[PDB]
Amino acid sequence: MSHYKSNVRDQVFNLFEVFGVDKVLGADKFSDLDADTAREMLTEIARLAEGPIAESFVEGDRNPPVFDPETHTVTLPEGFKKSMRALFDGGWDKVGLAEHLGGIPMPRALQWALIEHILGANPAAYMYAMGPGMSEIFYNNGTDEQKKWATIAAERGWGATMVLTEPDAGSDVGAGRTKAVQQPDGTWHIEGVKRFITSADSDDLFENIMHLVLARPEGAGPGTKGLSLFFVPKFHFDHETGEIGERNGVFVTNVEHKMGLKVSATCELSLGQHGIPAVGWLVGEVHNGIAQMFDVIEQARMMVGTKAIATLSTGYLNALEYAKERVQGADMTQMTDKTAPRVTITHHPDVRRSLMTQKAYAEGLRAIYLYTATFQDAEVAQAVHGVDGDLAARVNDLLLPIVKGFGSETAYAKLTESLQTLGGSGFLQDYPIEQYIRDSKIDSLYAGTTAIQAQDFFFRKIIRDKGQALAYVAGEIEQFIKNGRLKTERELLATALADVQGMAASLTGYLMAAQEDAASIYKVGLGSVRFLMAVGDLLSGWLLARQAAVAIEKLDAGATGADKSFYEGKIAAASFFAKNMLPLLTSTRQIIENLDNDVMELDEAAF
Amino acid sequence: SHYKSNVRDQVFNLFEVFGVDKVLGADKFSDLDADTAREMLTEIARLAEGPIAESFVEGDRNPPVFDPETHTVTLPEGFKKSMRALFDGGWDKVGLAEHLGGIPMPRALQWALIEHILGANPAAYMYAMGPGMSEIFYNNGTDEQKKWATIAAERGWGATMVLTEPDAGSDVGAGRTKAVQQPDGTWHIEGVKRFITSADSDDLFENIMHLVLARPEGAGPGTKGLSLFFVPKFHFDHETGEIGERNGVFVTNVEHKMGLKVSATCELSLGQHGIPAVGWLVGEVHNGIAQMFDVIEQARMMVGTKAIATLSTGYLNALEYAKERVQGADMTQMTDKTAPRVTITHHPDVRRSLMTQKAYAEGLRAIYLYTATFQDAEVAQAVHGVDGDLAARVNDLLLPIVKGFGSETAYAKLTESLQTLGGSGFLQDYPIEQYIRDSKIDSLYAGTTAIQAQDFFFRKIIRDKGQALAYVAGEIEQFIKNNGRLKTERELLATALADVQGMAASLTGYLMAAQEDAASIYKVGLGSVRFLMAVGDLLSGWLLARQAAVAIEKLDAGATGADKSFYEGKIAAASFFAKNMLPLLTSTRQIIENLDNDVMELDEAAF
Ligand SMILES: Cc1cc2nc3c(=O)[nH]c(=O)nc-3n(C[C@H](O)[C@H](O)[C@H](O)COP(=O)(O)OP(=O)(O)OC[C@H]3O[C@@H](n4cnc5c(N)ncnc54)[C@H](O)[C@@H]3O)c2cc1C
Ligand SMILES: Cc1cc2nc3c(=O)[nH]c(=O)nc-3n(C[C@H](O)[C@H](O)[C@H](O)COP(=O)(O)OP(=O)(O)OC[C@H]3O[C@@H](n4cnc5c(N)ncnc54)[C@H](O)[C@@H]3O)c2cc1C
Repeated sequence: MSHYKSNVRDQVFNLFEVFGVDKVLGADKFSDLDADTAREMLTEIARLAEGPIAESFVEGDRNPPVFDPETHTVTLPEGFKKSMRALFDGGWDKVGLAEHLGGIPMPRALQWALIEHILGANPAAYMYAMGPGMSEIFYNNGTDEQKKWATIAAERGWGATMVLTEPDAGSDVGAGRTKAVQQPDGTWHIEGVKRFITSADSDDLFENIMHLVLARPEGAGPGTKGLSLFFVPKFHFDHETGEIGERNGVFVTNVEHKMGLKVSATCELSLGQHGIPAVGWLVGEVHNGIAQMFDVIEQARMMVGTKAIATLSTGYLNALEYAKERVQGADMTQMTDKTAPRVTITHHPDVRRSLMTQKAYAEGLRAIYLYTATFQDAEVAQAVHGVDGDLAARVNDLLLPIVKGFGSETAYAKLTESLQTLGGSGFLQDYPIEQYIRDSKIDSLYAGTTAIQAQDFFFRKIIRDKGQALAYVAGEIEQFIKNGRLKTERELLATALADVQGMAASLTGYLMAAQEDAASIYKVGLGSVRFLMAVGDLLSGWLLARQAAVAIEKLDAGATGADKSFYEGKIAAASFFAKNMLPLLTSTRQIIENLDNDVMELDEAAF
Repeated sequence: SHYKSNVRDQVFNLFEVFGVDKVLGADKFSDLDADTAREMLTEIARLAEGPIAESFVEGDRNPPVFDPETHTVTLPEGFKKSMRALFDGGWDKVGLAEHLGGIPMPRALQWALIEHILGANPAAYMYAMGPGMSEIFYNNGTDEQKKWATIAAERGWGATMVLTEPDAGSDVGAGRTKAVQQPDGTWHIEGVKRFITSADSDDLFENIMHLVLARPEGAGPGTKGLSLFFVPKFHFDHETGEIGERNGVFVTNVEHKMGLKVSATCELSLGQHGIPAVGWLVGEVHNGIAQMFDVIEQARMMVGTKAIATLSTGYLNALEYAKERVQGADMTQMTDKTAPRVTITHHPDVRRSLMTQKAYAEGLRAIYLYTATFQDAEVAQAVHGVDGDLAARVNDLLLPIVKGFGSETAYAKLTESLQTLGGSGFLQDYPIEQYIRDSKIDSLYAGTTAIQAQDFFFRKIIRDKGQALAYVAGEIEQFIKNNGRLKTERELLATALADVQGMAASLTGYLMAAQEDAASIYKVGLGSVRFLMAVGDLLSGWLLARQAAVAIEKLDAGATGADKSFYEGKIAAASFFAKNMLPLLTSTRQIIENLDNDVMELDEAAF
């Protein structure tokens, strides 16, 4: 069929057999959504993704968007706009939207499992469809008058953008210089140039676009604390009826030529530089921009991580389907017999190693993002984990840089195995894996680079958190370890947990010693990404082992057929991951315990 | 001007580390002195940075176009202009035998010259491999064929190596292309080959020599049944070289690839269009796979050198960017939002990234130059004291490291180069995303990584009775045993050497056990690629530490200015690599000692 190979079976296994999200379906906020309906929804969007959404995956890359300087707009290929219409006509741009905005209430864990299919089939389509979800964030942060506009925006299906980055302010958001000047009538004129804005124009997909723009009010202080957030629509509109009016002064000036994700128009966006003002409205009529915008950034980070996992998963399943059919070579037990029967390449040890590496990381990463999503609803976290609202929020905050940072790095790296499995044919555009790789490279960059994820994770989600979220997670791992068929896995998991605990202690030592020896802090920066990755590997190993424990129970109860094969695969993946990935964490701990500042003291001219 | 060269590091290796200048001016190199060698390096580096690199982008953005009715390819004009610059300077005859018009030189100098073309526009070197392939044909040919080879080299004919078929890629012995003997002693070749690099090349050359593997009718199966045939694109006058009637060998497709787009990669039909593909049996003997491996060995050396050349220019591009990009405050002032902004080389993670890129690019450069010092009997005797037989076995041992470890390592570390640019790294405006796409092929053609690692263990270690490996290990041991300023590095290397020796013993143990239980051989297959990569890391760490020892001597003697910075960087790279890369080999050794056949016994349905 299409390039996109979905895995609803593994999602449902996670949601129901492992995490128990069906326990909240039919109760309270989710009163009107039962387990059967959730399963039917996953299967339906999976078919939508495999069908009309994936249909234009190739076309969007080979026939990419075009910037028109005559009109300061972008044109999109027709096949991709047809996919977008299939998304909208199904109501899938309102997934997890609040009920009062027209949404269907559902757990976030189910919401992200549905979105995974769009991100695997054509991820730019989800990104253009994030409008209603950003209208809800504007709603939540807006005044009572502004809530009227956000309602109109969600119901009319307007596109939306998040507008932070500038040529000199990317990782350092607080260096932004885009200015806001208050007008007599209480509106603001926004002046500046922003860069790398996703969906900054989107052809004729929508009747309006809501730009959510960070800018510095005249006279405000420096840094992120001086930034405010503004509602800047593409077109002015009647604040009561929604009728579209005159063009507002916010114009795309260029579309970037990118390695991949080409059908997502990434634009330079000029505010008030083309002869008419860019009118903006202060969100919430309060000056609190970076806090307001981080509601958007957290959702973007969850999306990027789920996108990376979705893409590895279809890369893996493409590579597996190819390997089952490709005949090449004799069995290794007959390698000296030049007349031995030829075999399919799943018989070769390096190919099985490659495939099990792909499988274990794809399924480990799916479990991580779904686990993370179970802390995103207070009700779900209470029902399935027994944790209250405050702890759930901190655990979610701890896990987000894992989903994003560890997810984005891992998926791109393991797609290398997916392509390798095809041999020379993996280098061809005829197969989708090389586009997967190119489309995935961006995941380690936007919504914050990997280094910024790792820094947030250690400084903010652990040190500032006083270790409460991390201690909670480590305690759940310890409980699994303490508890026969998984004795070896639990022993390897205990070594990996202690390794992560040693890393956290060394890094905390380097940070605390910085009070008296300032340069000590550099060793924290030197170790931070390796630490983030180690925690991801530990979490992957633990959740796979938990899945294997469930699979053992289902096999013992008499699973047969396709169920039995699925469950046997979980036991094999958990055991492979514990024996081949986890032990490397011991060497990484010892490396982190011996970090020094030599590389920091070296003259720049010696590189 | 994407290409950034590093002649200084090449000369450091050639003259200060390995002493290749000891043979310059003596014996085979009596008319090439060290001053001339250095001038050639500067000359081709300048040509590479200018006219060759000039069409690097053009070749990818405006790629070759196939006419299926003429069976020819059109190359973009800028790329052919770059090719003519290469020809006009004699750079398709680097290292060519003197009697064919070449300049005699050590292979180590020859590959250092070629590195620049491969960094600037690697497909240009690949199109220019004709005269080197003519020399192989000369070496394997009859007296009469030697006359044709001389013509082809003098006239600069292009050439191809023609092995692969849809069903015979890694399993070369499965090829079905046929050879039908004619009464006059020529052969008619009949079949369809695929993925053939340069099988047409527009009007670059007046002829192409296709070197084609085919199975004489009635010959046995496997590679042993194959013969090698000289199959010219055009018939020609065997006395004068005058081009004659078109021979029956026609391109019937050109692949759409992830990268290396300007290298036409062709389906090649022999005897399918009503015109015989006349072939001449090479050397008039039936010995095809052994003759073709002369070609395959040069191709594997080229691919490895290509990967390293590309990582080197990716690193230097990233370093130059990081030197100029201002972003964020120093980590010692991260809480102070009025602190001065700093260039990103001040950040710990960026220094970690850049030193990771530096150490791997420079360790890899040392590996291929080290390898090349064993490719001439006279160099191996003069610089290492080893006789010709051992030199050949050591070169044989190191080739899969150059190819397999070079290709895997360069692609993976270019991820760090791209990351250093931030979001800009995802733009086609900078060359790193094309470096990545162009590099992905390196783990696939001239034999996949898995085939490299299987060759490395079974043929270059086991069949060699360990003699080459024992020689290399003994040199590493001698370095470790010999200032105490590299004490920590030598301890770390001693651990890494014992780790690699332990890996080799475990895998050898599994092979011995397969005498009793055939399936034990699968453990060799499971561990073979990780073993090959471990030996690569070990060699990188040792050779960098050797470079550091030389650099310490040069600093002690009183180096100043740019020299001093260069040498300081060598010490820092060797120390960083020993402390951050080498220790992981301990965990990999433990992982290899515990491999099992669970993943081989798993039902294929469970994946
Ligand atoms: C850009 C490009 C240019 C090329 N140029 C040329 C050229 O000029 N001349 C030429 O002759 N060929 C050329 N090739 C062919 C190239 O060498 C083959 O692609 C390569 O040898 C792999 O063969 P295959 O593609 O059929 O993959 P396969 O052999 O089908 O391999 C598929 C997968 O199975 C694995 N596998 C296969 N057999 C084994 C085994 N016994 N044990 C373990 N794992 C195994 C592989 O490692 C890989 O992961 C080119 C290919 C490309 C992509
Ligand atoms: C495809 C794409 C879409 C995008 N879409 C949007 C969008 O819709 N909205 C939006 O606002 N932005 C968007 N961006 C911008 C994106 O978030 C930035 O590219 C990203 O935050 C990195 O900033 P930069 O590109 O300026 O890199 P830089 O900040 O210049 O980073 C360069 C390098 O320095 C490192 N570095 C920087 N600061 C530090 C530090 N303090 N400590 C350690 N290392 C550091 C980085 O990790 C990186 O390796 C998009 C970018 C891309 C590529």
